[PDB]
Amino acid sequence: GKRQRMVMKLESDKTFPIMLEGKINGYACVVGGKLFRPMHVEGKIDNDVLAALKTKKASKYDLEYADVPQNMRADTFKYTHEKPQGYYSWHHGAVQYENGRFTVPKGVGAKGDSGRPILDNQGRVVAIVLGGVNEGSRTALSVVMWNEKGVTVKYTPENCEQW
Amino acid sequence: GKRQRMVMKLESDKTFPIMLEGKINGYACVVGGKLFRPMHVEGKIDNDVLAALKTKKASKYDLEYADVPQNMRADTFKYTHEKPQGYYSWHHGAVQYENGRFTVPKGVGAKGDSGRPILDNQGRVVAIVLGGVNEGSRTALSVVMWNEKGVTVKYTPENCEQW
Amino acid sequence: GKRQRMVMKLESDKTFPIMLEGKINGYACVVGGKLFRPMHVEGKIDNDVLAALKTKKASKYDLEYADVPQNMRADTFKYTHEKPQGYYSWHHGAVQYENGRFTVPKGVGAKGDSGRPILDNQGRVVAIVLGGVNEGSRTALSVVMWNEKGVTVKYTPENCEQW
Amino acid sequence: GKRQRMVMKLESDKTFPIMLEGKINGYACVVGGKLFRPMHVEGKIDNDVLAALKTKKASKYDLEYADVPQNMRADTFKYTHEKPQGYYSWHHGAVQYENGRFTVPKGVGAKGDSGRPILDNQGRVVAIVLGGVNEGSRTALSVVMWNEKGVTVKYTPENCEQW
Repeated sequence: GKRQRMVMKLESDKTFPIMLEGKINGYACVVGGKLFRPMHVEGKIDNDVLAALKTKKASKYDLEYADVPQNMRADTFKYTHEKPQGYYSWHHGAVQYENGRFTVPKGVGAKGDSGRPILDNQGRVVAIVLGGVNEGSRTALSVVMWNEKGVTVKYTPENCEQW
Repeated sequence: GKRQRMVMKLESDKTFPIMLEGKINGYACVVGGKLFRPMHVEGKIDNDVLAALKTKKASKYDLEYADVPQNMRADTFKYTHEKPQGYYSWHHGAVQYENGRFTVPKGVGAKGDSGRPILDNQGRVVAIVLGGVNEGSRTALSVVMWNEKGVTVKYTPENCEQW
Repeated sequence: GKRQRMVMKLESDKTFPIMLEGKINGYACVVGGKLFRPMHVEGKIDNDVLAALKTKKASKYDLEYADVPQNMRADTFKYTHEKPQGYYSWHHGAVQYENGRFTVPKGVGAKGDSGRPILDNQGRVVAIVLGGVNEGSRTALSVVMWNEKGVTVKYTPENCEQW
Repeated sequence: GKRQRMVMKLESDKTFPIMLEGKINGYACVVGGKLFRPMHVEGKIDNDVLAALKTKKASKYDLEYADVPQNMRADTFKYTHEKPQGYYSWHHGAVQYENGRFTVPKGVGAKGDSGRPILDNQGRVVAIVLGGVNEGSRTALSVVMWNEKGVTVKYTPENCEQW
């Protein structure tokens, strides 16, 4: 109920969709002065400022990143590495964090909702949704996250389908 | 209030947008049996009749022009050269004509609203908006117009940005 | 009235419009387990299932035509060889059938009107509209249809327009 | 629900389940004075007299025909060849017969319900269900039946699964 409204209030201005002949196939992320955007989502950036840049690539970690200018670094997402197990907020409701794995209940999940960040009860991004795999009743996510040392860890289960 | 409604009633059928993969970047003008369309706005004409033609180019004046057929010349805009100083109607409200210069108050003006004609209190096109430059609080326009002799004069201030 | 509403209920499920860049150019019909598409209409079928299927062409009868997948075979239209004189249904009102000629009262029928299946007093397709000509105060059509033997028959009046 | 009562009250005397380890795999049908049993169903006949027989094989039509003793020739299904279009009465409700094909609405039809007869509004067997394939919202059936000449005909749709 109110969780989706809080997601729409937090991700209103900072989330920009990716257009491809009128089709919405992905979402970029503006956090820490960086613009995260995946490889398989191909299209034009809806924002005029973020589209006229050059994104350095990382095909192993499946991420394109760039440098957000200084006049927009204050209006970004927050990020942290301290995460316990339990529940977190996602755009379609809740997501479970168990044994270092993000799980989403079924019914939701198609092609197009790639790049949506995972939020917490405070308002900090803990993961970035990149892919998903159907596991019985409860699907698992293939995402990226950080740690205490500062190494971007990409978690990928078996036989995932890119969204 | 009612000025925008009069602009929408006058520019309903005669104004056709320019599409580029679903994005509206410019507007052509059908006046005097001629189809005015700028250089920097690139895309396909939404009208089926106006798209299957050949437009003669003028890069110095920044105008492509063509010949509207006789079955559509009655449903065009009006044009004149007699203009006093003061106020005129524009799609986002009012525009000031002072010292032979068109000025628009700030807050409005982005990439995409190029080619909108400037109307008067009677319903005649006096100028065609091509570009704009931010001057203090009140922006100036880089437009084209006519005169009593019949020479198309292009007015361009310093350091303009094309829209 | 009443006749057009059940036709809208049928066309919402099985008649699929094509996707030109901003508009609709034609309508793919799914009848008997064989997808039909007119040739002069160019674009993309709205379903991603019906888009990937490669079509065979029949230039004498102006129709691309491929085979529909096995799940979709029950959810197709039905076709009838026997048509008596009188009144049949169509998306734009009613259509007269007289001396083997599907004719329509004028004012309707233009570009983007192609592949619309002419239904009957039961809900079965008897013809597929490909265009027509204005025969005075009442326009006739250029349809393909079927006969008792199982032979696709195309009728076309003089100087028809590919709608 | 009234037709299903008729089917159950006619199957209570003349239909025998083929049990393997107690689990139902198929149904022997005693129609017209001759025992019928499909090939791929494994198990034994529930009736003790019918289980001690020498069923002659017929591997093409997926049937194992036998003969009925003379004291049991009156306790058989009656049958016919006459089959106009419309509805017939299966074990789970109704079954549509259109264009020479028996179709059931989906969901029902799994491993075990094979060999069940299809009845008419008089109480005569017109088909014996062997298998079928799910064509989306409706399941076509692979049955054997008869004709006016007195010839056993098997119909088989594409990619049918043996039930």
